[PDB]
Amino acid sequence: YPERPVNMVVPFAAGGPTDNVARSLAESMRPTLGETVVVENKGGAGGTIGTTQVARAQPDGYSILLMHAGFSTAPSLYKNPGYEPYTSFEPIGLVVDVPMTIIARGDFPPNNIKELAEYVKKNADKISLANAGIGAASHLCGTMLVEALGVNLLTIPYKGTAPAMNDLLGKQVDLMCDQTTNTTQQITSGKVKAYAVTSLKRVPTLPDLPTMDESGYKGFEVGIWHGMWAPKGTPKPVVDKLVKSLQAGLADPKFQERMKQLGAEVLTNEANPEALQAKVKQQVPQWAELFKKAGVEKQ
Ligand SMILES: N[C@@H](CC(=O)O)C(=O)O
Repeated sequence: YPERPVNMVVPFAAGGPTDNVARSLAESMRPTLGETVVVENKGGAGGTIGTTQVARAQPDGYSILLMHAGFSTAPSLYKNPGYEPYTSFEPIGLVVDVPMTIIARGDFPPNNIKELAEYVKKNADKISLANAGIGAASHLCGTMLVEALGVNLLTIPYKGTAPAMNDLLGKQVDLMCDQTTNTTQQITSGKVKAYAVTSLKRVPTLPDLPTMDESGYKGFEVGIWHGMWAPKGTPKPVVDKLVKSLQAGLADPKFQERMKQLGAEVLTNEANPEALQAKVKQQVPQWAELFKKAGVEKQ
C-alpha cells in the first residue's frame, strides 16, 4: 500500500475552501505516500453526504475523507447524519485550522461591523444569508451570527461556498460567513465587503478586519479545524502509512506557504489519530450545547 492512487473525498463543491486545502495537501503528500492523491468533490447536505460516502467505502486505504469541524456539528443537526462521529472512521490526524470572515456583496450598504449589525436588524426581511447547507462551517457561523444579531433571515443553502461565492459576487445573495481559504482572494481585491473575522486575534493577512470578540460579541470565536479519516477497519499498517504521509504533507514548505497566504494555521504537530479523536470528542458536545441554547434541533 498504496499500489494505486488514493481518492480523497471533499464533501463540498470544487473550488471552495476545503477543496483548496485538499488540492494543496494532495500535492504535498505525494513524495511520501508514493502515489498520487485524487481529490473527489461530493457536495450535499452540509458535507454529510460526502462524509457518509467515506464511512461506507471499502476500508482499504484507497478512500479517505478530508472534512472540517462540520463533521462535529452534523451529529447535533441531523437525526441521522449518515455516520457515527466516534466510530465510523479510523482517524488519521488534524490538518489545518481556518478562521472565518463575515462578508457581503460588493455593494452592500454598510461599511463596517457596527453599521452591518444596525443594517441587518433594520432591514432583515430584505436580506439573504448564504451557507453551504446544515452542517457546514458557513452554517455554524451563520447560525451564530443571526443569533448574536437577534434576527431570522432568508437562508440559502449551496453545495459549498464556491457556488455561494459565485452568487455573492453576482449580487444574487447578500451576506455570508466563509473561511479565509475561500474569501481572502475576494477581500483583498475589494470585490466583496468585509466586516470582521471569527478568530480570537486578528488575522494577520487581513489586518484591518476586527474580530467579532473585539466588536462586542464576547466569545464569538470560530476556528474551522480540518481532519483526515479512513473508514472503520482500515488496516493498522495502512493507517500508519497515511499518518506518516499526512505529517510529511503538513511539514512541506509549499503547502505551508499556500496555507499561510490563505490565513490557515497548519496543525503540523497534531497530525496523529489521537489528536483528531480528542478534537472530535471535545467538539461534538460543545456544538451540541450551542445549538441547544439557540433552539436549533435535529431534523
Ligand atoms: N468548507 C465548505 C464550506 C462550508 O462548510 O461552509 C466548502 O469547502 O465549500
